[PDB]
Amino acid sequence: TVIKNETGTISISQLNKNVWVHTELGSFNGEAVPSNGLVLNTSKGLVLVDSSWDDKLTKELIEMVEKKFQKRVTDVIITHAHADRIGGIKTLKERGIKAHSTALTAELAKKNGYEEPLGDLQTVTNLKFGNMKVETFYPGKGHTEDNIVVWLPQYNILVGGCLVKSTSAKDLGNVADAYVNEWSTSIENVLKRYRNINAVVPGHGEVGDKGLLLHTLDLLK
Ligand SMILES: [K+]
Ligand SMILES: [Zn+2]
Ligand SMILES: [Zn+2]
Repeated sequence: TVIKNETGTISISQLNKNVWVHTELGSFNGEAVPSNGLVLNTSKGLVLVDSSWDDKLTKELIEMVEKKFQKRVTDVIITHAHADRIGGIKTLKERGIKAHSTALTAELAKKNGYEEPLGDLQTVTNLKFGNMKVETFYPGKGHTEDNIVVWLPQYNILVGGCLVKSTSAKDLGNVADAYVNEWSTSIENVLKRYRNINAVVPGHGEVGDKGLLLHTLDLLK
């Protein structure tokens, strides 16, 4: 089950009853770089994992899901301070959408001249929205200093974010902000904490499984 905006620009694919992936194309010189997050359909509103590349996409994304599920976006979890995750933080703040992050992610956002998310997430934080349970986990440095994962214990679904490379990624990508000697250890910390995983969402590329974590480990060798 897959739904595109008017344009190609934005797509949502259904994973299960109350969980979808959101994907948006960012436009870079000779063109399209897609980015993924999650949409959680809860009894108390829509909760997103991550925003998008910029404000224009972020608005359009909110407006699509609010229309479709007939409820407001109330909360977003920002999983690190690069533009594909936090690009639409301005839109979030101005609409009264709570933007959750670790304090490190918030510090880095401010350092890079983005508006500040909440800095409310700890190394392990458990949230509940309606009946929907969500855990955030800081496994250590990898793709960036601050990168976190998100876990839906009710579905054993892991949002890997940009810590986790898709099967189509044949290299680590941009590592300016990365910690390639700790990234393996951070991935291992994810595998140790979540020992039975039903689906893994990478920050870019196709949805997979535990094999994506092993793919990323191979990529680090
Ligand atoms: K339950
Ligand atoms: Zn990133
Ligand atoms: Zn990314």
